[PDB]
Amino acid sequence: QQGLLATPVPAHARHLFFTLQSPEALPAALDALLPQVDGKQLLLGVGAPLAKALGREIPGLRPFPLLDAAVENPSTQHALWLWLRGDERGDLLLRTQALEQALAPALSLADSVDGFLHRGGYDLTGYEDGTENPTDEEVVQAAIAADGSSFAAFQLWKHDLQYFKSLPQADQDNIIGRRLSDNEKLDDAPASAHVKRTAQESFEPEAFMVRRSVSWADQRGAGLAFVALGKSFEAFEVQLRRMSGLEDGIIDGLYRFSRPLTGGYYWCPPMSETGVDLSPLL
Amino acid sequence: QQGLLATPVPAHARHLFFTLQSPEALPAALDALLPQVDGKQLLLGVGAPLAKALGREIPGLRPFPLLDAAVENPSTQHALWLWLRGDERGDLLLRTQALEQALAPALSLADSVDGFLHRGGYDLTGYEDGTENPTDEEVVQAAIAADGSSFAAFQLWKHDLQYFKSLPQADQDNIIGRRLSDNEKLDDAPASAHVKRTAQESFEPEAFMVRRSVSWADQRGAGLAFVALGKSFEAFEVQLRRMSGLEDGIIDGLYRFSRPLTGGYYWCPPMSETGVDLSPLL
Amino acid sequence: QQGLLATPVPAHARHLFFTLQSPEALPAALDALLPQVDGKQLLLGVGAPLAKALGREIPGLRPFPLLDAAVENPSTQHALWLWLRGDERGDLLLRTQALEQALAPALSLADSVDGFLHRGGYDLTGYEDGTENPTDEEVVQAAIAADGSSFAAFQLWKHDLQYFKSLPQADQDNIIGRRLSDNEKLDDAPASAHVKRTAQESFEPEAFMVRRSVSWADQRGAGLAFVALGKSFEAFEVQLRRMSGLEDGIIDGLYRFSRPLTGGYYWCPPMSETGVDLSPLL
Amino acid sequence: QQGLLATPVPAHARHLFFTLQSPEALPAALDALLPQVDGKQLLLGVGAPLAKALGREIPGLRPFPLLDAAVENPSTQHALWLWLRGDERGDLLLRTQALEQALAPALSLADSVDGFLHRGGYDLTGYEDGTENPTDEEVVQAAIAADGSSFAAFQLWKHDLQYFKSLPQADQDNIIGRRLSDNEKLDDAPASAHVKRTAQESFEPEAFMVRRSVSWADQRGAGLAFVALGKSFEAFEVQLRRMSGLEDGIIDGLYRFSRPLTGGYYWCPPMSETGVDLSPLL
Ligand code: HEM
Ligand code: HEM
Ligand code: HEM
Ligand code: HEM
Repeated sequence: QQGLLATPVPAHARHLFFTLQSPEALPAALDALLPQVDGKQLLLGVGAPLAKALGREIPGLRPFPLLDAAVENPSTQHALWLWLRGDERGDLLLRTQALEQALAPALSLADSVDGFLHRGGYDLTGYEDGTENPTDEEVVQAAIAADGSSFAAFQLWKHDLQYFKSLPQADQDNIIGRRLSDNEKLDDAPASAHVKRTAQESFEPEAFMVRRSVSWADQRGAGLAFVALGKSFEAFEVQLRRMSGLEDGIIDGLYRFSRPLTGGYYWCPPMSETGVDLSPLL
Repeated sequence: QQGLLATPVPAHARHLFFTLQSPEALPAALDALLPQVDGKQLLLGVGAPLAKALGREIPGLRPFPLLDAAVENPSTQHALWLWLRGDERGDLLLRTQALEQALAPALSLADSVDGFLHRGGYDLTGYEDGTENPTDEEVVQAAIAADGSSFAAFQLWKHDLQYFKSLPQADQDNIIGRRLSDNEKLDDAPASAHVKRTAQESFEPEAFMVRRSVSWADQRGAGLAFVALGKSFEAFEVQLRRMSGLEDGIIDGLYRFSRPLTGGYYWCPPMSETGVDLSPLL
Repeated sequence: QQGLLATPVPAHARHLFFTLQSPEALPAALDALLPQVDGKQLLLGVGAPLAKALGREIPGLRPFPLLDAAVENPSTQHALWLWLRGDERGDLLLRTQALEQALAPALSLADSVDGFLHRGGYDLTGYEDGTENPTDEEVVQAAIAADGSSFAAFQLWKHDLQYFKSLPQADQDNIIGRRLSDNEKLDDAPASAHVKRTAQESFEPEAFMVRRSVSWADQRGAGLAFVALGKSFEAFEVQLRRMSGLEDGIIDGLYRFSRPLTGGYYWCPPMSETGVDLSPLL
Repeated sequence: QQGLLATPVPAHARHLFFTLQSPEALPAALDALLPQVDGKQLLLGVGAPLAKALGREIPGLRPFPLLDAAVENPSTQHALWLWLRGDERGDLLLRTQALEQALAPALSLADSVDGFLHRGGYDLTGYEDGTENPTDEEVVQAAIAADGSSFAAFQLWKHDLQYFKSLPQADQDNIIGRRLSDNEKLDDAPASAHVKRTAQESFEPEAFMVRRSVSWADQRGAGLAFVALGKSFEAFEVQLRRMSGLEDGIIDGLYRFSRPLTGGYYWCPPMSETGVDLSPLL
């Protein structure tokens, strides 16, 4: 298993997404990338088109779903995902440039996210995200599968901070479901509150998930880079359909000030005694 | 019917895409937008989430499909599409700013494309696109349905012009399927050639489509804003699955230098005697 | 003389600015650029640092001035200026990419402007700019010097169209100095009106200038790409100091909704019988 | 005196630059800005156009100079400079948005720089900048004037890291003047080496300066946000003219891979017992 759960998470992150355009050059790119995948500073996630391009099908791996709902959750599935973690923001910028060159011409950089951990684990709106994460011994049970693989879901949410912060504090709390002044759950908030929509125990058959989100800021705006780890995509997909109003006509309140710009499913390979284990994909 | 087929197409275009975030303000936005939808200078297309948000389901309208293939065709379905056509590039920039304000706060601008018709109907690579479009009397038959509605598919393709133009002229012709020097079909080009993949008569049960694409240039790069009109999405979707290698393991050659950045299905409402006919959606 | 005065001006323009960073490669770049400088589709202007890097000083050529005033006129002097004119917007985008490669590594692209002529010669605010340009036989007298050279001043003004158009029509007319409804001069507009500040006959010793501005739109916003030709920079510099409030404490009204982002002086070489004449610079 | 010299410098910075466009609203903006200027987390610097707009002239304050040289040092003088320092990158992004709103409509944001201290005080090229800064007791003598004011010079340098790092390590060391492997001065490096050009003791009449630069990364690229404090601009201006080749025809080697994009002079007001002292400007 990689270090998708190590605490504390470094102060900065960098999410890279690549499109496979020259498959004949892929062996040369993998021979220079895999010796660097340590699982702690550089994490790897295989996307559905990369498995499909190699003809081998990975169990549980599939593209980001298409949700015919009243809210827009885009499916921007890419072939490869590189998760860079580190305290030095400049070192992550230098390494992503080195990774971008070593992967060409097989993989072209399709998306990049300059992430940072805001106030140890707070969203830019001030609300502490990650409060209801499973305990340190429940995390491995909920995020890791049998082989040691994890199935991660990424979503780049763009916030309208000027609009959300202009609303009264009661309206902001009813959207999140928690008080900003003390992080206490509003037990009588509307069912459209985010914590009401995503109450992990409210889903009768489904289980929990391990979130590893960070904040971001670009020319595209700012918001939260949502990361959800789990032994399968079932925990995340039942949540997103619940938030989108598919389980019942109630739409999550987050969609009033924030909307996801990207979305993808990526299978995180296990860590063997010799680097990252991509043997099932050969 | 709107003016989706009028010839000649103006020298400039502007494609606007909106996300519905404040549905309570939608009646105020529609009362200022619909009197402007003339069908010739301003065209309208309803997206699946907009029909789903109103509870009324439009026959044939559905989100952009998810294609589990070795190539990436993103599904960036939005709620509303505004197609602006005109010869004055500055007038289209002034009008999109006026449309952006009149639609707030019900609809927020999610995507915008500054389009232009390059050399009367040529792609930036120099290849004449639109040669095999149906004749002027076959267009209405292939693009318009029974009621007068059309089902359009939009895709923002980003070109790597520095890479495509660096290849030898024979390699460039084998990717397109036509000679650049005379627009003649290479009858012995690989089946992965774009004209070989999209031979409208090669699809045994399916029909044709009416393309109305234009070129674009942004900070995101440059390429082709692909527009495909038809009486249904069946003509376009069978083409894209063919290009993606789903019908047979042959992937279109366009994916070696170009990749789509967006993708959406939009139902174009008919034109009654009093403006645009959105009666089925009420 | 080049074609800096040809009427009508093409519907699109492209202004390229280069910084000289590898001077040892300059001879290789000039041998591929000068055979293309026709004066009509591709115009050239030498900047002060390029003349200073070659040790030869051109009479009249100097960097864009520094105006210690209450308004900001930046001095973004570059080494080389390429003025591309043409009706096909896509052809100008393809040619600037070819010019960018042929000039490397001697000259790196420092700035680029995608310009268009709005409504034949109107500013995005609707006001017709170029009404008081000298007549077709006075233009050569006011723009061309003895040898056939012209001294051009470039300024990239960024408009706040949302603010200017929100003001009442009387306030907008008092800023420009002309009525928007009929392009008639407001003889009792404040002296801070743009036409009052730039009345070419109000400058007692100075002469006129020939303007060749176009509109632009970028990720930086939109506005006017101001071009002022003349037999010397004296006509333009006395205007800008007048607008900045240096001649008298009255500041031009344009600075309330627009501000220049760049600024540079460039000497346009004459056209001999064999291409562009850069002989004085050798 | 403000906290322009406090050690250690926080891990992140944010430089904001404003243009005065609505001077009638300036009193309302100052009454909300000055109570926040603490000198440690929020620093303030007055530009020449702001002093000129108020009619009061500050001794020593003048716009960024115009250097007629073979290299381009732009003069992008603005009216107001806000220097935000803090360890939380997200808090600086939230505060710059609050400062941007409280300053409107008097001051519009003209430029913004998201800065970070790379590896405690290293440039993105790996070279330790700030080694030859004056000692902790020489800093106040070299940076602070009689009243407690400081005169700062800002320059946004954009690096070509892909080009500088492609050169051999000996070429990179000859440009900087120090070995990358041990930060030791190359006593026989060319006079065009940056440390050879900027040897603080080589300037016979002039003194030293206190640098407080940080690294940056934007859509414009990446590089160093150069900050030079001093009791006057004489120390910095004699350096820049030396680097530009004005003192002798030797041009600094930094201009081969990096070029400044902005440039401005700003007078830092002293700190009285009641906030920032802007009394001379009234
Ligand atoms: C803009 C996007 C998002 C924001 C601002 C956000 C913010 C928050 C906040 C502040 C909390 C409260 C912390 C806690 O109760 O532990 C929370 C809880 C949670 N969120 Fe999100 N979140 C976002 C996206 C998502 C998405 C898309 C999902 C799932 C598809 C998700 C899943 C969860 C879960 C499972 C919880 C735990 C709540 C509980 O167990 O009671 N989050 N989120
Ligand atoms: C970067 C994207 C694209 C480029 C550069 C491009 C370019 C071209 C060119 C140069 C032709 C030859 C003109 C002709 O034979 O009429 C052509 C034909 C055609 N294209 Fe595309 N195209 C693109 C995307 C698409 C897509 C995504 C589809 C369908 C899903 C499509 C459908 C067609 C069809 C139906 C034809 C007619 C070919 C025939 O009937 O023989 N195009 N395209
Ligand atoms: C945002 C920037 C600018 C805008 C929107 C603008 C717009 C206009 C307009 C609408 C006119 C009236 C047309 C006419 O009277 O011929 C005009 C006139 C003129 N402008 Fe500008 N202009 C700008 C910048 C400048 C600058 C910076 C200068 C000189 C330094 C300049 C020089 C002139 C001159 C000489 C005239 C002729 C007025 C006369 O002779 O009565 N323009 N401008
Ligand atoms: C891209 C821009 C720049 C880079 C990468 C850079 C980098 C460096 C480095 C690595 C050093 C060696 C550290 C040391 O000796 O203390 C240095 C020294 C120095 N730099 Fe820069 N610098 C830049 C811009 C400037 C500018 C524009 C100036 C002045 C106008 C300046 C003034 C100095 C001074 C005074 C020293 C001290 C050298 C000595 O006293 O021996 N720097 N710089």
